[PDB]
Amino acid sequence: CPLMVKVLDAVRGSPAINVAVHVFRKAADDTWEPFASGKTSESGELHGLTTEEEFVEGIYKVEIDTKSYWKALGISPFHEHAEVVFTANDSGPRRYTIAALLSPYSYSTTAVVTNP
Amino acid sequence: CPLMVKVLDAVRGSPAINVAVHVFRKAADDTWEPFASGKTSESGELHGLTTEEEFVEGIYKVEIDTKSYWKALGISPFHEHAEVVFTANDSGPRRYTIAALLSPYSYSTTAVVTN
Amino acid sequence: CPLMVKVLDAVRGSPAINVAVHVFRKAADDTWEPFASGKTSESGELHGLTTEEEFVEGIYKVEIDTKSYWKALGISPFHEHAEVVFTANDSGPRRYTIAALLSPYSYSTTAVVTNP
Amino acid sequence: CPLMVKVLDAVRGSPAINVAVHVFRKAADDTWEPFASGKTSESGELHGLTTEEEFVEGIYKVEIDTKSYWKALGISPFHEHAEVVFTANDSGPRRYTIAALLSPYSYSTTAVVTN
Repeated sequence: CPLMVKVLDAVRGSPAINVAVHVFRKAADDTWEPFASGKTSESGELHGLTTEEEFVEGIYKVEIDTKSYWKALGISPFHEHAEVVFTANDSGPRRYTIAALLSPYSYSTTAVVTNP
Repeated sequence: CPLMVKVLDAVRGSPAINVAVHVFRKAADDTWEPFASGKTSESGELHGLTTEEEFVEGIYKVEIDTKSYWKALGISPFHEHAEVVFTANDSGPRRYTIAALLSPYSYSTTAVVTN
Repeated sequence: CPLMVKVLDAVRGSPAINVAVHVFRKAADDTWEPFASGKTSESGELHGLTTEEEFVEGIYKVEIDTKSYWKALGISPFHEHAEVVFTANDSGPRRYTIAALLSPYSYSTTAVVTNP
Repeated sequence: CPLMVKVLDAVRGSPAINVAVHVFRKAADDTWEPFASGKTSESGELHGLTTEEEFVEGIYKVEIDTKSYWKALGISPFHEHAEVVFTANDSGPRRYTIAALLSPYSYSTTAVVTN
């Protein structure tokens, strides 16, 4: 699949499991249209979100529900979620892995982009 | 000023100067409404965004224009911008410092809430 | 293998390839004895550093040569290397993945520790 | 003070207070020799480590005792400490700020070199 998300927990040193992830694509009206969604696995990974055919060029938004994750763990986090916004496939099909590292009051996100 | 933003450049190891920052407050209509904005100083900081009496509880979004920042440096960036969405509560501490560390294909943000 | 290292390049959004990695283990004399070494692959990964039998409890140091990596790229980095020091296997055998994200003047490192 | 250290706590979203910091300078014997040390203040900062005339070019190691920091908070940490090794050059800018963001199983460090 061309879009993968990987989430890690910096407090426990483990993959962030069952984290809700919603992806949106900017429409002509500049509004965010639902594109795909899923939950991270036991390895903190989410695959099968889309296909090369469906994943056309556009501006995408990957919203990771970090809040529900921390609350489920008995922690009141700072952020509502982690949002990664980017232009995808504007120079041909690419493979994207959006990685996120979570902490109650902090998060980092990196993008690994390779050719198909 | 109960809300401050600090941005750093991880490629050049310096404060990220002249980065546009927009703050929004979630309205009852669930839409985002402009609240405050400015550009980071020579030290990569942005203060005087709001006042204690205007900064009421609610959900705020701090949008940092990282794409323009990198493009002015002649560097190809991945993200359109960096967005930090959070609920400001009177329960916890008073001052909110939103810090961001920038790289072309990566960014981290941390909140320092003190009294 | 019980010890894996993964390195990513935050400037190019790609795995950090051919990065030299040296691992050391603290001896009785508190000196660092060479334990294992390798280079990251095209996926920015390094496996086969050791075995569950050789990877006994102790204090280990994983030194990632970030300097040679950036210099080879025509960049004069700030750090000499990235050093991750930790106690391993003190409560039984564990699997460790030391992940590092590199930038010329910054790096972050996270540890993912799972059971065998 | 040409060398400053700033430490933040990513779990509690606050400055990391009272963290022991040791600085070392590489001697010709390749061994590490004590140079300066102290503990972060209430704002998580450590200044007055050295002076411009004592801070000559060379390889320095800034060792942050993160393990003790977490243990005092009753949190199990992964790292023994955080070590930042770098060469100080007169060529580039004057002031060196070593910033570190701490989490129990993760830490990031950034260098802000300014004039």
